[PDB]
Amino acid sequence: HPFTEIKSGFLERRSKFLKSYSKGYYVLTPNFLHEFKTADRKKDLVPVMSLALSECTVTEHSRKNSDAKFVLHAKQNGIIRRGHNWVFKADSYESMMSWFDNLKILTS
Amino acid sequence: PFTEIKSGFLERRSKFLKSYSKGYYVLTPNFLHEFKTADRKKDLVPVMSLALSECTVTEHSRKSDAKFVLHAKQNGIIRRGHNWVFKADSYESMMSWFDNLKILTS
Amino acid sequence: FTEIKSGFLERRSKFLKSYSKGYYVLTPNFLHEFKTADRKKDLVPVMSLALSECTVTEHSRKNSSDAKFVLHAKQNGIIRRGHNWVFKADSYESMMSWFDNLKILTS
Amino acid sequence: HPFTEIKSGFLERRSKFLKSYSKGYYVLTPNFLHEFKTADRKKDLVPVMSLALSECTVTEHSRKNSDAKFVLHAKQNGIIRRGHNWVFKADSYESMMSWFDNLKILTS
Ligand SMILES: O=P(O)(O)O[C@H]1[C@H](O)[C@@H](O)[C@H](O)[C@H](O)[C@@H]1O
Ligand SMILES: O=P(O)(O)O[C@H]1[C@H](O)[C@@H](O)[C@H](O)[C@H](O)[C@@H]1O
Ligand SMILES: O=P(O)(O)O[C@H]1[C@H](O)[C@@H](O)[C@H](O)[C@H](O)[C@@H]1O
Repeated sequence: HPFTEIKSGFLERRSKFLKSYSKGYYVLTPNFLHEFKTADRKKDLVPVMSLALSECTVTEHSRKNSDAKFVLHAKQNGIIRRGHNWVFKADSYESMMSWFDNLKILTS
Repeated sequence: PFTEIKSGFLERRSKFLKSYSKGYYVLTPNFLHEFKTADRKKDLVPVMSLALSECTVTEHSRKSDAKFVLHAKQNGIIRRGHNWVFKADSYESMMSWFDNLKILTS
Repeated sequence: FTEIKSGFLERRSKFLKSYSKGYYVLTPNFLHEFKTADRKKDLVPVMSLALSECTVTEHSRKNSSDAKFVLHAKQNGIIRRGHNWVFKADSYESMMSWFDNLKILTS
Repeated sequence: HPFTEIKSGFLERRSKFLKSYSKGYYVLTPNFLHEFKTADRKKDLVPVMSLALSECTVTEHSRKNSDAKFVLHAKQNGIIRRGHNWVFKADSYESMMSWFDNLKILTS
């Protein structure tokens, strides 16, 4: 089961409506940030959602001392309404910055 | 910064309805994605994404002579063991889809 | 081919005070130079400049050549640490496309 | 120092002329298989060579039970002469197959 993954791992996404974080298993490719319900990379291969990097940017992130959050901004209507913003939370500042920087270089 | 192998329109047959429906498909190293349209800037959410690691391509038309079969090895979008039939515009176009899919799903 | 931008740029030599032209391909990781734009037959970069080791500092203001920008080396690679290479595009508008992408990539 | 890495790790490349293996640190992106002298991802960033995937294929590999080798074939003149073949050796069959399958899906 090869896969052109640039980064993978669990992230929590804040829901503005549910007022809580939903954890998923995320996989970054050159085209999409995909969410899967689980990390079973051999069997769980229908994405919950696929966010097109061509129309997303990463804007802000936590300053080191949770300090492990970043914002993904939508430039066009898709999974996210144009102009709207999703907040992600990683395990640590360092992990967050790995996600942030990898996303940044694919969304310039 | 895209990474796509092939893109274009395909018709997918319904086994039960015995009819074809058309979509815009994008083949990447990981998925066969279907979109409603070819507008990569405004049509951003795949109708479905078929994981290649769970599929094989089995047969195709000989020189419509533009069909090929995608077989599901595991449950996903397609039930395990089932088969979806796609139709391109020409034999030559179909063979481009097939030859890439064959390598990707080996 | 996963690329952000491609096109011809002229690179100035500090000491020779002249420009030389190449075909550049900007990816998330590198600014690559090739001799030509033939991506099927010209396969080996003349040089590959790692973006994580660079920053872009200044660029020309619009004339209203206004098409230059500066790439600064933060570490020793193709360019010695602390040194600067100057590139020239065909227009201010083209230059700003290069600069704006580079600014984001090298932040 | 973010980087669009699909896979990275040490490989040994056989030299037909030196009659020996040369070890390098390899990084696979969607565009190239790069070799670096070392794994210092923060400082060693001039590739020793960059092999364009658009004109390479992977042809054969070892059968399990060294059984950790694969062949990279050149379709065009570049680092390798058109029609010529380079042999790589990984640490294990499993590692080799990870390299082989990741290369295969980027070179169809
Ligand atoms: O959206 P909810 O209600 O889940 O709020 C939380 C946050 O979004 C965090 O920044 C934060 O670190 C918190 O733990 C806080 O609970
Ligand atoms: O071409 P050289 O001389 O480098 O020979 C080697 C091999 O090609 C390997 O299969 C093998 O596992 C060996 O290590 C052997 O040295
Ligand atoms: O430039 P060097 O030789 O240091 O190569 C490294 C990389 O540039 C990384 O993407 C990567 O994740 C590596 O760790 C790899 O060592």
